[PDB]
Order: sequence, then C-alpha cells, then structure tokens
Amino acid sequence: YTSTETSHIDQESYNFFEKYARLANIGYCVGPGTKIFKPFNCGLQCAHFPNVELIEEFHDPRLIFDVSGYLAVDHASKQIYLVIRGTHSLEDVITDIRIMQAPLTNFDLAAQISSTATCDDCLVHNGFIQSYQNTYNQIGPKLDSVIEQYPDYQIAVTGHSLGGAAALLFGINLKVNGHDPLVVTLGQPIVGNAGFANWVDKLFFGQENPDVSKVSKDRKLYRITHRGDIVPQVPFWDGYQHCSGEVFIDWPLIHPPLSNVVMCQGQSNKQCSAGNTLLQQVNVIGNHLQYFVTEGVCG
Repeated sequence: YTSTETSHIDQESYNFFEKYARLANIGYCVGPGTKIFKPFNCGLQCAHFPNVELIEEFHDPRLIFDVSGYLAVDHASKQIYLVIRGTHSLEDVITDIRIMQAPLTNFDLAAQISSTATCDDCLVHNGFIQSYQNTYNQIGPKLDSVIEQYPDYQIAVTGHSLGGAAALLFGINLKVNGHDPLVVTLGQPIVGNAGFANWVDKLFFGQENPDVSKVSKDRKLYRITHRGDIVPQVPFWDGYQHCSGEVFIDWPLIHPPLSNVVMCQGQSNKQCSAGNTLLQQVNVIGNHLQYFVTEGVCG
C-alpha cells in the first residue's frame, strides 16, 4: 500500500519505457493543423518506428474530457498500438482537474464493463469515464476488427496526461474482455478510489500490495511518473488512490540517466511521485512534459 522501497532498471527496461513515451508523444500529431501521414509520417519522431503502419487516427474536441489519438500496427515487433491523448491543451485539462470537483462514479457504468467484471466499490473519476467512453466510441469497433486481422499481435495501450488515464481504463476493458494488453501510462492522474486501485492490483498483479519491483516478461502494467510532476498526485481529494506499480524518473530533465529511473513499490511512495515537494512543484507544465522525451509536441 505505502512503502519507500525502490529498484534500479536494465538498459533494455529503459528503452522499453522510452519506446512507449515516444509512441505516446506521437499522439500529439493527431490534433488540428497537423496529422500522421500513411504509413507513419509525422516528422522524424515517427522515424524511430520504421516498421509501423497507421490504421486510423481520431479526434473529438466537443468536451474537456474528450480524446484524440491513433491506432497502428508494428510489423517488426508484432504489436497493435493504441495511443490515447486528451484533445484539449494540457493547461486547460490540468487546471480543470487540479481546481475542480472530481466526483467518483462506479466503473461498470462505462461501455463493455459489467457488474461481474468490477467490484461494487470500484469507483472512478466521472470525467475520466467520459474520456474512456470517448475512446471507445471513436476506436472500439476498429480495434476489435484489427484484433481479428492480427490475432497473434500483442495489444499495447499508451498515453500521456489525460490520455494516460484513458489508456488505463481502456487497458482494463481489454484485460477484462479476454485480451492481454500492455498498459504503459505517462504522467497519468489518479483514476479511482481504494476499491478501484486494489481491484486493478489484483487484475494486473494477481494480489493486493503486489511486488512491482522488477520489469517482468509477464508484467502488463506500468505507471510512469516524473520528479516535480503534480498531475500523478491530482486529484488531491482523499477518496482518490493510485494502483501499483509506479516507474519514477528521479531526474529534472528529459533523457534521464539509467541510474535515475527507478521501480517504486506500493500505491504511494515518499521516495517517488508521492514525495513531490513545493520547489520541485514550481514548473507545473514544464515537469509534466519531461518523460524521457519532451511530451506534448510532434513535428
């Protein structure tokens, strides 16, 4: 639940987190005035992904919690990528969440999730539920058909900021529906309550208070947090609780040293995201962008 134990990582584990940071950052070409061109052209950021075919990019701007992103296939790594991101600017989204009522509602309210799947006390931020709903409404069917077209391809869901919260929720939806997804989130805010947090921990790790110390070959959930980023501590409300397991960038900038990317134990950790202080909490946006690569920008 709350520990202070941290663990160092491999260069392979580092490259794995940076890969998903890059893929999550690519989601920012999907907005207006920019686009990802087929097969996968978005400036030389997409160049790190030479074996990727873009299926469909999507965007909905009518609600603050509305989502944009892309669906793509990786022919080399044999994977289906679902990258989610909040349509609206990081500032308008961060401030709304940061300085507002964060009302919780039961998760089985959302599409493709029923009472048998979730616990009764599995409560989630109502806004993030709309973020998840918007994702499905825009890409659920297309993804289901792509899953049929590539049945041996592993599904990987990623997102930064609000997109991270939507990636976690979409990730649980696939996990619960007989699929086996990889969920990598970057700077994701707190999604639900203790009931949701402990349910996700059982879903992805098999038990409560799990051992989330090692990058396993079989591990499917990763929550990437950074020094000074206030977003993974938002909402500040007591009802909100993170699931395990945190991956912490204990470095002020992008491209951190291998030694400064740590594996955090527990749902809250004083040595990691939970220990963020006032002075490390000055560059609200600045700190939210630094996840291996500077997030929120695409060629």
